[PDB]
Amino acid sequence: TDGAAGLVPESNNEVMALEPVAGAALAAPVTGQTNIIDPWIRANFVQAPNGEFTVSPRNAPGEVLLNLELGPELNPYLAHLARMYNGYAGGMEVQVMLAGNAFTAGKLVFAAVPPHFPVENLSPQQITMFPHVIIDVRTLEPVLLPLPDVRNNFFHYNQKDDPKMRIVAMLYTPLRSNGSGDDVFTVSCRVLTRPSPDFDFTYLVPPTVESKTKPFTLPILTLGELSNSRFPVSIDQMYTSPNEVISVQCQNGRCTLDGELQGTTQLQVSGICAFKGEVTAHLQDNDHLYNITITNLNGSPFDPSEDIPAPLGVPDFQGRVFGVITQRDKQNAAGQSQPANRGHDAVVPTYTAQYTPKLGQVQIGTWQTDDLKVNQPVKFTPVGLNDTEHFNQWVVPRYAGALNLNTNLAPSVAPVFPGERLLFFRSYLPLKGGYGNPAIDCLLPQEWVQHFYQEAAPSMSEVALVRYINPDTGRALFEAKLHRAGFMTVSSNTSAPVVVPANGYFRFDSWVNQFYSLAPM
Amino acid sequence: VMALEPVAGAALAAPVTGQTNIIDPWIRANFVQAPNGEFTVSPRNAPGEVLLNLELGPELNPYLAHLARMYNGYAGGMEVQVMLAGNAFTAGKLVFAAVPPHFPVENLSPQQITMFPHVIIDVRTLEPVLLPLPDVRNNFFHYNQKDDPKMRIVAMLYTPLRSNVFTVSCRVLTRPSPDFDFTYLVPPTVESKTKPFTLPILTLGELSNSRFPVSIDQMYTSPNEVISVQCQNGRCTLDGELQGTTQLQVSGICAFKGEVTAHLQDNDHLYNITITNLNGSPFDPSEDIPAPLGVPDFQGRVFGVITQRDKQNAAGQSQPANRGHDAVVPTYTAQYTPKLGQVQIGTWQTDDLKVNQPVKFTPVGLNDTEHFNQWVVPRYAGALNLNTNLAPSVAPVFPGERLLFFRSYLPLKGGYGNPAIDCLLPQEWVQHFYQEAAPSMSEVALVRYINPDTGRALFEAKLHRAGFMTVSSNTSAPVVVPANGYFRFDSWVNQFYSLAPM
Amino acid sequence: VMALEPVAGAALAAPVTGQTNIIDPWIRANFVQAPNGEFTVSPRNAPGEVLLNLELGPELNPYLAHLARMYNGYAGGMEVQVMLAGNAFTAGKLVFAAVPPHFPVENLSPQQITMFPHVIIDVRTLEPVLLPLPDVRNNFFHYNQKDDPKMRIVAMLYTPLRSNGSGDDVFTVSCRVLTRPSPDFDFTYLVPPTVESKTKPFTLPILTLGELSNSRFPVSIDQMYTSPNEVISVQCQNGRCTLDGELQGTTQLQVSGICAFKGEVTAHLQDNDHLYNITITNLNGSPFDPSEDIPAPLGVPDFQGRVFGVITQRDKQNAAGQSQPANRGHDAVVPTYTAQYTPKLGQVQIGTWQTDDLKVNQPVKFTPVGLNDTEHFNQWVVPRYAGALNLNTNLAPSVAPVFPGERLLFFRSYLPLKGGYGNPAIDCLLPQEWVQHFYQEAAPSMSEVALVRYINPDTGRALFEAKLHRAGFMTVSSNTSAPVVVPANGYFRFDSWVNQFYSLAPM
Amino acid sequence: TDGAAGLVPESNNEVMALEPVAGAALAAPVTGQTNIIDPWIRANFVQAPNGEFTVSPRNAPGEVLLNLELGPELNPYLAHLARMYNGYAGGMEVQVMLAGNAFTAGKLVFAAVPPHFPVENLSPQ
Ligand SMILES: [Zn+2]
Ligand SMILES: [Zn+2]
Ligand SMILES: [Zn+2]
Repeated sequence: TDGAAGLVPESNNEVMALEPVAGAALAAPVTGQTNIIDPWIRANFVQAPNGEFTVSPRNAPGEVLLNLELGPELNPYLAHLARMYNGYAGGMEVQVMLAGNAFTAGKLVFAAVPPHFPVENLSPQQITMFPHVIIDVRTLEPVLLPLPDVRNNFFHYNQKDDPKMRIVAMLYTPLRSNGSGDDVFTVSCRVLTRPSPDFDFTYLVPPTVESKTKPFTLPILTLGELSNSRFPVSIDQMYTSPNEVISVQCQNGRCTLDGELQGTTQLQVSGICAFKGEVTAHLQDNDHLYNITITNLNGSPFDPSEDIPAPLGVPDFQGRVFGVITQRDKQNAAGQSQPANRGHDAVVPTYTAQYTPKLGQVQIGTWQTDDLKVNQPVKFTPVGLNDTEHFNQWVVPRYAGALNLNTNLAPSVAPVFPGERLLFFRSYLPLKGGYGNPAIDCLLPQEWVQHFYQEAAPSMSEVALVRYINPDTGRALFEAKLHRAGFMTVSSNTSAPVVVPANGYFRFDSWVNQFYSLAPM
Repeated sequence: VMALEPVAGAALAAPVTGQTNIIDPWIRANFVQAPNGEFTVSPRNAPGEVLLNLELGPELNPYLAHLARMYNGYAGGMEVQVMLAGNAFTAGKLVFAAVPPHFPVENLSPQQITMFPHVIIDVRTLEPVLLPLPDVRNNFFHYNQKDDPKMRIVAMLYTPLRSNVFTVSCRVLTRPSPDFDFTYLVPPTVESKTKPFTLPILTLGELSNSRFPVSIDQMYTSPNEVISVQCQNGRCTLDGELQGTTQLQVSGICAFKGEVTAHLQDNDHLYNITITNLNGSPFDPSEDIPAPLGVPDFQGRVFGVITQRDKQNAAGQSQPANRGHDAVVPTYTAQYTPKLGQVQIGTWQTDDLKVNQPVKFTPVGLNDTEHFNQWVVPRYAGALNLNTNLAPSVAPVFPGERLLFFRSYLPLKGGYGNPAIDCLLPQEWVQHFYQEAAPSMSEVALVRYINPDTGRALFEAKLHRAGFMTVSSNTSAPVVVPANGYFRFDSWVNQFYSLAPM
Repeated sequence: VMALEPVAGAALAAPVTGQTNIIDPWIRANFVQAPNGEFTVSPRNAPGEVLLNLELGPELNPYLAHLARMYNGYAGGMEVQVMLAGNAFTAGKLVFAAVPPHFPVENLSPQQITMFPHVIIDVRTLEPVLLPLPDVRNNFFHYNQKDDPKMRIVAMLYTPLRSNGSGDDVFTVSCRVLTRPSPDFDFTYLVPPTVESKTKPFTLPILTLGELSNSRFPVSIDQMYTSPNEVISVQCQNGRCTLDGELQGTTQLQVSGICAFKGEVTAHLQDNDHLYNITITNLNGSPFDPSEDIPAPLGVPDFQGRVFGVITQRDKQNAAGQSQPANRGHDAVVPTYTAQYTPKLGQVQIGTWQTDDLKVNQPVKFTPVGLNDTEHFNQWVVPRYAGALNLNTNLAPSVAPVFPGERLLFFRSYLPLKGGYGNPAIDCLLPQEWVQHFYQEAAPSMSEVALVRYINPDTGRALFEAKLHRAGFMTVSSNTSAPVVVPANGYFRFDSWVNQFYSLAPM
Repeated sequence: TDGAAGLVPESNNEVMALEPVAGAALAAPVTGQTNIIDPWIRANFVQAPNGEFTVSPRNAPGEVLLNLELGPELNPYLAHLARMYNGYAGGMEVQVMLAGNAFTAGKLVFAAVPPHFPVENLSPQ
């Protein structure tokens, strides 16, 4: 009050033109129990899981900075309480703290959008056709907004087929500043929620049984415990994307945060860059080549009319993968009816016309060792690459050879905010011979893929804001954006190994959108 | 029929707390089954053994166990009811008593348990009986982190129970007394000591072996001459403690890395190697470990590939050179001493290795089945040294039970055979137990293998606190299952629970 | 304000205690600065950084910490006052939360600290704010002996600092925390003063660098020397004693007992040099039980090398001179890297250059001087105390600086030789006088790290600061390895107990 | 008042917790004359001979910036008057003007130390 010298506006005197809407007392004669809530949660403002957003000079006017659907997932206490109830009815109370510096100048607009109205293409003047309020970014005392639960039935259920009343923020001015120094004056804003007096839960169910109420969590695993999801080795370091790479497409190690596997991704660590089949041919060139009818990795025949580009776990890059193939006979030739065994080196070229794993054929090679039976089962175990000839890790091989197209591919991913590049997890691979130091970068570790598949929690936004925490210092090193497609982006200008301690971990902070300005590394 | 004084709740602790919260009144309506409310009574039991031991807490109710992850303390009592399931031919009686906080219950006679507040019931009954469990204490309230003793319910057989094989199934259902309340709101799901125990929902085609880096293909019951095992990779309690040479990464099992420091000559060129840790740290043999985490823990001849990348880039002018060849690590011989810090290898008639250059091992399988006995832990310091800091040996104690394994088949290089590596837990279970690290409310858990389409449980086993599973079977055979089955945590039991025959 | 209900104090404990004591009313008014109550907020910080982590108790107020050594117990809360130093052309916010006793505060999110009783204050606030720190417990009062956890109060950066700088230095908000007792704080029961342990405060002796001495060899201290780049984790066996006064390894109390042994002679051989195998007892005269939990008898050397010294012999029976026994004393060398130096088994072998004058079966006494030569001189290798056929058991743990950018701080002392070329030195962690003072005082450690400062006596200002750990070693925040150039008549002064997250000023 | 735009604190509202101490009227029955002082010197603030000190960014926190012993040499008029008297009894009144710029930020602490207490090694707490 007295600390600010009269340089900023102290309070906002403007209301939304909304009517008092009924809550859960309307739903009383048709529901079952009408449970209650602890009175400390009712009367204290707590930061929402959609809490953080920033206004920056990189933002253009007319961008949607905030889009809050009504629910019990707007409060971190109600989000834990709502996992043992069946439904709800009622509104919330939202508080926005946006007290910026005294040298900046900008304005924001908040509006109330009805249930079945589309929000995807609002102009800056269409948002003034709703009950709205205009707030500048220098106000000291925080503003209060309603969220009144307009509906046409008695209460809601935990199903996803009823649209609800939203609040929508938009940038309304360019956020200029007339400070004398060239210093960062980017405004940091917070959103704090508490339930209305007319809010209640409905009906006690078993806890943590229903979907639609599971929360998103990250596992606490350090960088030394992570594993690569494109090759069966361990993760060495993190490494930013070069200026030539702007979008990637790599069918292994891909999973959305909702828990959907895409491309040829699977869950087993041992099944990456590996296959299993039956030798059907013999080719006598300078080197020895064989044809293998591959199956799935569990022991079932591979149907080519499945909705996948390849059998799950095949190599997804151009190169020459080096490994060891082994044989075990289906019959019993000798030794108390024990089968005999052979195991030799191999090489799988994936850029040629003989690597068509969607059709069913994978052709390998062994150098000058033609000791391999026909019509016996085989298994491939990858070690690395034999040479860096024709090694490009960002080109997808043709899974049906030439004269065909790849189908059901996972989509490409790229950053969109200005000044941001991709953040990879880099492991260095062994070679058989030659000069090189190759590397394979993955989007996600394999443990995160398994965790996202087991939890199957929904996503309340498109981007999640994480931070890299050093546990021996207790101070955050950098922050990043975890996208719903399953990739991370950072705000940097170089391409270099990120030098961090290897016993640090990522911590989930908040849900943001695609206009959040990251802090520069 | 009991008679005790009325005992206060958390309203006594009002002037020394912060918030004075309340609770949902609809939780006091239904009786909900306890998370450790399963026990059986059989005519193989005798009066004198304690069949049930329930300590008072918020974990006796699945709604209070969910609410207790956002609060800090509690005080108050709970109400208990018990159901039995027996026909008219059973003939016995069973007694339930209320035992104070600091009383020793070790070898109580059945005629001494009647000197408490008690009830006695016939087994041929059809109605559930009620047990009041108050909260006697000499402090103001309880914390969720410190653990002082509390008031119990102790069950025991009272008459032999001659039944004219037939196992009576009993269940416990609890609900909170009206004087129960919590203390102080905290961030939810961040304290320990209130996290419930769960298993991952993963099918058998998604789990990998924890002793050799390959996949699991079938379950197996232990043979008759194998009565106790002691392995080092894959040892983990249900609390999250990693014992032995156990780590979390799948890609590092039976693997190591270091420097080539010496050279010997024989039929096959040899190459002595000084090893380090897998993360890249110098190994100190003054730690309390058997050996470097992840080294092989059985006696055999491990066949793999050794790769070498140089440390200077002189050849080629921008990048360093690369050498990769096969290897054998014999773990039964005299020069396999990873505790001391040296592991010797062998390549057949191939000499292209360079000394003082960093290397790496990648296991593929074995090559020869001679000296392959997978239940001997090798001498990690050679001779003239006892193995220190080993993981304890595990063995069933109930009559008729044997070990359930997770079998996986290994690739050989040459010769004849079909070897098999058996493990206790999969690697994903070890990972889950390390991340969640929920406490153990008892010593033995109870799981069931479930067909997920119909919901029917196919068989059941006993998952112990030490990290192993035992079934009740008479033969040694593969377990035949549907393709999408998994395990599910059911209850916490004691050592007197009789399993259904497999 | 923080949503907290009133909590009872020492008036709750009235019908279960016997004396009804009061204190001075002037202490209940003055605001005294907390011992670790200061922090600065910088533009480099990120949201979610913990800044205070204070805790309730009589150790906040140095008047109550002096009165607490007369009484038997206490109960009650305090009043906290937070001041800031900013101006009107700034932006940023802080949060102050109230954490219960048994709740672990370990890397909390900035969202998760809003789920406590909290206030959110801007960095522009002109007036100092007042927070309550109540005494939540599940008993009637606390005892001065039995320690139990108490309610903490935690500060955290909520929103980063936005300001424009002045020049080559950026703006910085500095904060101070002051406390005073609540009107319901009180003590319980008058006892004799300074009798009970657990109330004794930790101090350091006022001895300068010229008056102290080495703890791994009986030589005086020469200088201070930061650890090299290839030295990251040491493990010695002499000079090891925790701040609570527990002697670890083979550490004893006497200065003259370092690298010294005593016992009888049993054997004689002469392959080249004279050998004289020697059985050993303790340094007081008791037979050494080899099954003791100690790694070796207390005061044997703890490094590889060839310790050159003088061995004397005084025989039991009186041969001549009217019942006065005879004497002899020569030079010898004990090598510690060979397979003959087994003090855990009970045998130490010496070596004498061509002097066959040492009678067997008469007791001896070794007095070390220096080294034989710099051959096999590795001062950071623990010798095999049982030779071969056994490994070293029950040692002291290894110590290492875990903070990014910190090195160990040693006490360097040079050493004489018998012959040859070199300038060797023995580095120790703590002096012997610090070990003796910590053993005699036995004051408890309130935290895991203590903060000390080197003091120049004529100006009274600090030259550098270091972190004294509970295990008995010091670390400084320096990036080189060089002798520390300070005046020789300086000493250290104990400042406060800090956390494991205190960043030292760069040296 | 109005020239500073509300950018700086205008006044300090804090006292030291000291009691009223007697002066030279206590010493009357044992002394000789009890002389007096010109009333213009009594009611006007004059700069002390220890008058000037600065706070700078070169200063470390915890430095003693000011140490005033009681005497008649704290006033330039009393220091000239005191050269013809034998003794004194009583206190003084000190005024510190420290009105700095509106962009700076710092704090000072002033304390009252008894007669026979050592001041050479005070910590900030
Ligand atoms: Zn061929
Ligand atoms: Zn050779
Ligand atoms: Zn001799």
